[PDB]
Amino acid sequence: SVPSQKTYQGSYGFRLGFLHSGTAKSVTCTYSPALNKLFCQLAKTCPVQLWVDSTPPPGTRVRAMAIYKQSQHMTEVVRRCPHHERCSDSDGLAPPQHLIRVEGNLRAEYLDDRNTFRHSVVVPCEPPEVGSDCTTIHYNYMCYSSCMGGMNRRPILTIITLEDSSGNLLGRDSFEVRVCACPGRDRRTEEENLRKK
Ligand SMILES: Nc1cc(C(F)(F)F)cc(Br)c1N
Ligand SMILES: [Zn+2]
Repeated sequence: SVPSQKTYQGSYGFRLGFLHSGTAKSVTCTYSPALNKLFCQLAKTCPVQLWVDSTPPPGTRVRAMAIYKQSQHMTEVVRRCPHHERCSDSDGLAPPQHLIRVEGNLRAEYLDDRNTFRHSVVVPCEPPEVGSDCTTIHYNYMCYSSCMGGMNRRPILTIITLEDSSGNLLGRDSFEVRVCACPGRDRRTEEENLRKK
């Protein structure tokens, strides 16, 4: 009915990381630690770091799924709006209905859940690159938060789950997302609203 959003590092110490992109008017993606909220432009690269304390088993995967943040909307499937699901901006792999895409990974798989009808995109863990300390996945959000007939100004969360080869839970993290024209301005505004309040 409703996916859990409880943060869970699990045995491998799984958690997300975000770049420090700032809040200039020109910024296309920016993360607010105080709000735990990502602000991004439509269909632009959102780099999300995946951190672990130890390497999970071969066959481990990382899934992304959106849900509505407000409880009274949480049972509604988050999907692209009636305009964007029809605008033929297919990358050849993502179904046109899916809000969240993975960029530049030919091993990405897109799931329409047969029971819940929710959408998700999942990628397989690969051996850690030599010299690096984390891995980065690049997501795209394919509707504005404001899209009528879709998210319709309702806030969403992205839930990132670390899964074993059967789909069982190994780890979980999450963040709010606003897809908007001016992420820098909106992050500054919402952080100011938080400070005042
Ligand atoms: N090496 C690696 C580690 C992780 C983890 F989520 F475990 F951090 C996710 C991915 Br995708 C890769 N490729
Ligand atoms: Zn839309």
